[PDB]
Amino acid sequence: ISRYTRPEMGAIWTEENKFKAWLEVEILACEAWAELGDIPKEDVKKIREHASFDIDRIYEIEKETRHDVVAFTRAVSETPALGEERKWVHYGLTSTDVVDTALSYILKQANEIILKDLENFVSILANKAKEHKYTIMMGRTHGVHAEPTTFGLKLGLWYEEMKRNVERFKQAANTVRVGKLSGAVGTYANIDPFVEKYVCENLGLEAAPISTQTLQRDRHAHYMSTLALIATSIEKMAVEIRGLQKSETREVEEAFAKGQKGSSAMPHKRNPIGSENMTGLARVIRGYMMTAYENVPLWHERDISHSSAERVILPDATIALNYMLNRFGNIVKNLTVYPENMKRNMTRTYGLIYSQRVMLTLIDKGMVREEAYDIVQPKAMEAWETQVQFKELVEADERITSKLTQEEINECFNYEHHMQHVDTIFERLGLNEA
Amino acid sequence: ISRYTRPEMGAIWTEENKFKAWLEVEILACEAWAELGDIPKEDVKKIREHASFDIDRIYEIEKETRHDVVAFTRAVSETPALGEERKWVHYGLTSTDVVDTALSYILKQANEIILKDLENFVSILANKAKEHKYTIMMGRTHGVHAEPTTFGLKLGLWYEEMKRNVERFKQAANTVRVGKLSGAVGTYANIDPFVEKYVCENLGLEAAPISTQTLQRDRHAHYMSTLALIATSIEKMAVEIRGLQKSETREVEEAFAKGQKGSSAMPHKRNPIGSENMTGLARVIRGYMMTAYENVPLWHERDISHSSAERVILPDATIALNYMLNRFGNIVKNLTVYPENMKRNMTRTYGLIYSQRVMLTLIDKGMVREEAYDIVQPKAMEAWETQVQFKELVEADERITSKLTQEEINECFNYEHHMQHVDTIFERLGLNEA
Amino acid sequence: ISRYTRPEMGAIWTEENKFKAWLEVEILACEAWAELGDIPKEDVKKIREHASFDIDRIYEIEKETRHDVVAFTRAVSETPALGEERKWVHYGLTSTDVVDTALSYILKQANEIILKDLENFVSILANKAKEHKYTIMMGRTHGVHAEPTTFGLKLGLWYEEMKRNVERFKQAANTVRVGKLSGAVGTYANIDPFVEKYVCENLGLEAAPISTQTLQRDRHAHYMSTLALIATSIEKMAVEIRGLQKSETREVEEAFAKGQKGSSAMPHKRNPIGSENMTGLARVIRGYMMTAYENVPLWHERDISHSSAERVILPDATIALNYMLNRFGNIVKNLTVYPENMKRNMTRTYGLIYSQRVMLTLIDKGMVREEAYDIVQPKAMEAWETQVQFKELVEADERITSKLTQEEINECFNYEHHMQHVDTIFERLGLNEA
Amino acid sequence: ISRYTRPEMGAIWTEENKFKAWLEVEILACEAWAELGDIPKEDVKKIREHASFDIDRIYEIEKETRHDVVAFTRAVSETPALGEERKWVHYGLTSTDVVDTALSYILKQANEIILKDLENFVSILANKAKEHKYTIMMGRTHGVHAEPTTFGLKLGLWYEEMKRNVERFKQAANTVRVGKLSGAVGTYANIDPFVEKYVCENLGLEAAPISTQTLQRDRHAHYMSTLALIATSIEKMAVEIRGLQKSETREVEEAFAKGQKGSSAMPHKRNPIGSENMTGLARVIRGYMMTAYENVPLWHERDISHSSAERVILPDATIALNYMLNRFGNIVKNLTVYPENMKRNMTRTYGLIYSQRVMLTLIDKGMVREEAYDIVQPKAMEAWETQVQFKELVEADERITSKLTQEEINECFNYEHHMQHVDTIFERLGLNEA
Repeated sequence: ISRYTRPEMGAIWTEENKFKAWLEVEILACEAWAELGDIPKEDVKKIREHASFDIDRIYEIEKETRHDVVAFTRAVSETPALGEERKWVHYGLTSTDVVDTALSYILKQANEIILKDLENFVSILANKAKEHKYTIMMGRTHGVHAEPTTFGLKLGLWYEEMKRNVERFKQAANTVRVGKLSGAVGTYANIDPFVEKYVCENLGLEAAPISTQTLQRDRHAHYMSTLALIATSIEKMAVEIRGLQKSETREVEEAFAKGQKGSSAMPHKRNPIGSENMTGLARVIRGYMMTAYENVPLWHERDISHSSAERVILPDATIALNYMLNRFGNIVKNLTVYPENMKRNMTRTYGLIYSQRVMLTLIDKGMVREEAYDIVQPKAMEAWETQVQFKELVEADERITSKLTQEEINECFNYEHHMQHVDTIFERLGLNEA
Repeated sequence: ISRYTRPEMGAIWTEENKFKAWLEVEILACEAWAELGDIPKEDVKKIREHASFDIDRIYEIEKETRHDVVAFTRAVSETPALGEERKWVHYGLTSTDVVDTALSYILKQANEIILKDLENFVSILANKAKEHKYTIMMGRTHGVHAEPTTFGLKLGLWYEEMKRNVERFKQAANTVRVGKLSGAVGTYANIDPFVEKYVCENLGLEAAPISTQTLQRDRHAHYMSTLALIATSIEKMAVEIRGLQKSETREVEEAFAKGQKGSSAMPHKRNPIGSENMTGLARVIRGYMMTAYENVPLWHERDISHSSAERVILPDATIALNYMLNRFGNIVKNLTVYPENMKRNMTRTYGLIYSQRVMLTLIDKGMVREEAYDIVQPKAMEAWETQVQFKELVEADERITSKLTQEEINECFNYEHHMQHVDTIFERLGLNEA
Repeated sequence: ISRYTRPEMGAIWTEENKFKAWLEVEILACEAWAELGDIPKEDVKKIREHASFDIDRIYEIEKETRHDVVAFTRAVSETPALGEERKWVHYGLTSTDVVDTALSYILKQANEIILKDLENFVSILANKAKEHKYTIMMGRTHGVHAEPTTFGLKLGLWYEEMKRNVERFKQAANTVRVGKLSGAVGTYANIDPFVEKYVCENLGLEAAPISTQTLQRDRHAHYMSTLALIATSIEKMAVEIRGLQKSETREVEEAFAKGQKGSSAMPHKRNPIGSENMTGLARVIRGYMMTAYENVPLWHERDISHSSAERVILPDATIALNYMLNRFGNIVKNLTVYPENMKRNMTRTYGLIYSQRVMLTLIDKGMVREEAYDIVQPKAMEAWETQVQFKELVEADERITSKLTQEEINECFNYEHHMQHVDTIFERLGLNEA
Repeated sequence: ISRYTRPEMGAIWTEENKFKAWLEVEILACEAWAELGDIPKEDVKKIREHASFDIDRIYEIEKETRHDVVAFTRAVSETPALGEERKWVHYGLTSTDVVDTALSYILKQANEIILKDLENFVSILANKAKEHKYTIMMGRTHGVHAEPTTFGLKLGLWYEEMKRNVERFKQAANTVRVGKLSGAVGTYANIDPFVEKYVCENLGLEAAPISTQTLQRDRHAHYMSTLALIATSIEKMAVEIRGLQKSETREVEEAFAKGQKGSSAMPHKRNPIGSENMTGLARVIRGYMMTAYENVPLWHERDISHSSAERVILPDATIALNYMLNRFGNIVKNLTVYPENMKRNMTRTYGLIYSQRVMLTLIDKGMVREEAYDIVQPKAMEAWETQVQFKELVEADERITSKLTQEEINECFNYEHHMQHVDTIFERLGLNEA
């Protein structure tokens, strides 16, 4: 927080929203007991109607008690309009029956938002890919010219990566979509198992099949690792935008608005600042992942060490990821692409990108692979170091030119060959209407 | 590495096994082209029958080549039994068509073993849980006596955690059960799409729907995070054994063998050494997860930074987890339980563990929660301070004994009350009736 | 933030405080140029007198510019009371000349606070150690009874660890106590090297000997690793308090106030909640450390990826550490110690802690080590499993009792022997006035 | 591990070297007791002269003992040449008196080697910086052209970073240059304080002022964080080489050997493979740092969880860093620089890099900053859009050419201006005049 927090996600993590969730858990729990016949219907009707809290009082009481949940229930007890029935608030419950169930309910909400952000990002990627299906450009391996590809295929790669991440996310969201109301040490000793079933059902959560004082933190570790993975996928794509905007390359550029200023001292600057910002946040979220894993080995039926960490990392990770998904989705959507610079750059390594095809054709004419490679390599290295065209050199090279005709040589130097399966890949990905 | 490495897993990571995997990918790729009609059946028959490699020669050639895949294919071409058909080896393939596809193949073998280990460990936890289903002991929260539970429910919690981990593992194993043979930058420009399909199917791998020169490393990051999560679950259980074996409590002890010595200087020692060992290895694996995440943001259609890192972390994590699952499963299996110590320990906090039951019964009789709590708390704190039994203090307060019969007071102090849902939990878990 | 933020540290990280630091950098820079004679003294006098900013305007301008520093300088330009001299604000500067120098100045302030917190914690430790110099208790290795030590020596260990950390901290504080004003790419091309010397001197910073657009992030990585180390030392000590407060053990207890409530459902509870909270925060700060290291490989003369991460981790780490040092120092200071429970616990393993001394005395009487160990071990293991006193068993054991007299046996069972060097250790540490 | 392991460092981590270190600690401890008068000189003379061990026998004994130090001392006692004086081996010592003291001894050997490597690498960077002190090239911020710098200043920045790392390393090496021989729980109860002093001094170690059964792991965490910081500095430099070798820019290339092959399929490739390799190993080492931090919170007077972890990370980190320092130093030494490409590239952004110089000169002539900036920005953006030279656009604006003479305009577009303080920086760094 706070320039990295959008309003939708910030709102779910307020104290107000937390205490509201606690109150709802408590009231549902009394309603469950009343269904069982263990406490009177009339008592709980009153609790549902009149039970409330004043946050400032919660905090005042907490100054004495040094205990959140006790402060909360004692504050609820002082609601103008509750009478004796206040008796039943927290009946049979332990602290984390409320805290963990409420926390899972809040995460359920966060995860609905994140799922929607992720689906929207996938659509943006799909739309960009279709736009640049045949936008030809150099493929680069080790940062060096390899062979041609298209910007659409690059975006199609990202699209498919994010679909993998949507699936992973659903599984992670599910592992934390659970509540527990099993009492002090998870035994149900003081609280009928039906109470948990009812409360969880009414919050859209599953009931933990077995619990201690708390939910088990393997769930939250799985969850954070998935958040960190999504962020790290986004960093991968941001790193790519940054590389393509480099001045020698300029195949792409982040949208630059009227009135924008790129730097304080250099009026000419247009920078990939959005993508750089995403890179930073991905690092923070990976740190949260390490924290989450360290929260797993809790002692016995619990220690509370995870809570102080989760107070930080759960709001911060979800807030940051929501911000990243929305901001970077807009960066991609509004991204300027320069097909002319892409084609020009394919020119800049003297046609050396055709070296494999010359080699493979030599093999077709019955040369052994290492013999073909070793004829072609010195020619390629000569072009590098004397900066003369590679086709010239193979044409002026008589042991190739004895095995390949001129029209065979020319076919080796045609980039169109490399576009032959773009449509078939897109068809697989679902990116056509063929 | 090597006191922590079992032969079953060590065998799948030898160099010889890698290069055997590489050879098979090459031969299958040739066989695919022959089915396409693009290379003579005659030629591939000879390749399948005779292609081989000498491993010392691979290393010799790499000294000059500074390139392992080239060293490999050149070594294959030196196979005396191969004639000119050697021309076809690696035809249309890029380095990593072999390396990544073979790596996934080796990982599939590793994962078959780890799934087996996970399933053996789940079974060990089930047997132990059933054995100790009614072994009464203190539940502890914040390390301090809370209310009774059973050792079986503690073991059942580990069982269900490992079931969650098995499902996580199946997802993770699947995300890396993929191959690619799409040529230099993933375009199929030099290699018919059918070759990939043929090769992957023959190795039991899915074909990446879209690739570059490499598989995308979000997969390997998901995978490593799941290995680390399993390790961290094992740490949690290991820390519990270490806690329960502490001298003041001694509710459990690791099996101590005839001829074993616990320390160099103190003949009386018996230590939770196995558990301590698991804790250290979990730390190591969590480090490997961070490494894997940092491997995701590769440049463009790939950089090779992930390779050096994967050579360390992929064998080391799989070897270490296989060792941990086996060693810790044995620790649990052979673990010594002291139910008499467990019962003794429930006695040591003066019956204070029944404080909740007295408070709740007081609410049943009409007291508001804060009134009940604040009657009971001082008596509780008095017992801590004074070494007198909580029950006696409860029986001396007229405003309690006016509302509770002796029967009812006596019910509060019965631990059998706390075992009332052990069976209902076990039934959910599937742990009932054999 | 925010229940984990004390007012001293929160105040330095406000936007207001940041923009004030930016303004001071800018004014100092104009004052330097005027010393050089490059801009008129009268112009800069006016800038020193009248230059200011309105934060709401900074933010409004930033909406257009999408650029912090430009928004700031343009806002400064609109100060009622600056005239033409506004010309010279940011003259020769690049953005991060201001941002990095101002950030280092803010960190200097944070680090003055942290140093004082650390010194205060060291004093608290020293005072507690002197208090319990001869407070005898069991030493435990692998969680199991080893030999006696004293609680003073335990605290003396912590004291010495924190002195190591004060030294590490000074070095870390120093590595980040540097500014740069070297212009767009660190060349001084547009800004005389004297400007940097003057500004840094006037902010209590060193001038970076060589810089790019930014300070190098190895410094901030070193810095965060030290913050994380201090937090992790505190976790080590918190883990110890938690272990010693366990109900079977109760050698120590966190202070519990009149009116405090230990749990919501269990009135008897007194928990080590402070120590548990410290454990959680140490995990968060270690995550920040991983983030900081990932900030090091910046591209060329900089990318801005570090900034979005540092906006989070630098305030959060320093705020959290300041909170930890103050809170945990008060936990130790106010900690209840139970010397009677410590002495009682030394009793609970049947005198087995004397096994080494029986062994060593056997060796003195001319037994080979393995012969002495192997006579003593079964006796020790018999006492464990039949729960009878170890001294009885050695006394009733005729191959010891033939080599050692009764008064030699009795000397082996004297704990006073183990206190003989407490004073000599304390003398070394500086914890005496001998 | 093993293509990444040099003999110099591999040799210090063999088992034989460990056990030799263990033997020497034992013999020195006996020699100390003899100087005290507590064991006969006669006896220790024989121990020093004859004590040995068979390594296969250590492992045999450990199979039964499940304890390596006991297996070691029992193996020493089987030395045929030793008589009853074998009685004294390990007298008063605890397991870790040997293991930790010997570990620090081995680490001291490792660190002598790493300091040597660090110093060799600093020298390589100095030579390269001096060679290229005036090799003009673009400075790049956010990956985009900013202003000119020199390759020598870039190398000088690495030089000074490594000097910071050398000082960090000396501090870290020192924090682990410590031994302990204080008995079971650090009390000297069984072992005269003089033994420790004697042993440490003879091994070139400091004696821990206070210890437990082990040295405190804050030391090893400091140490590992410094190893990771060096690795991460190397990554940063490696990423720069990889950036500059990209095909569009080609300002640098790793040395490419006769007979080397860059790829299996593309004979034209020359890749920054060394640099890519360093990047991967830095990731691994950062993982080991996290592990080391998790080893700090050991229980009470120790648990052994750190041991299994240290067996992996201490050899692996030191071996990997020694490999990285040597390999990357060679990469830099042998690196190919293309100053003609560097000059060519400065041309590719239409002279826009001189935008700041025109703006500042306009301020010199009386324009307010926002006025100067906003005159210059549109011309800059016009040049980007239109492929016309910035200088020509500047010369067509009357409100510029009315204030600047042709001389002055021509000065703005001179890169020599930007080399004016290269020497002043080099002098600070100590890089001048040989």
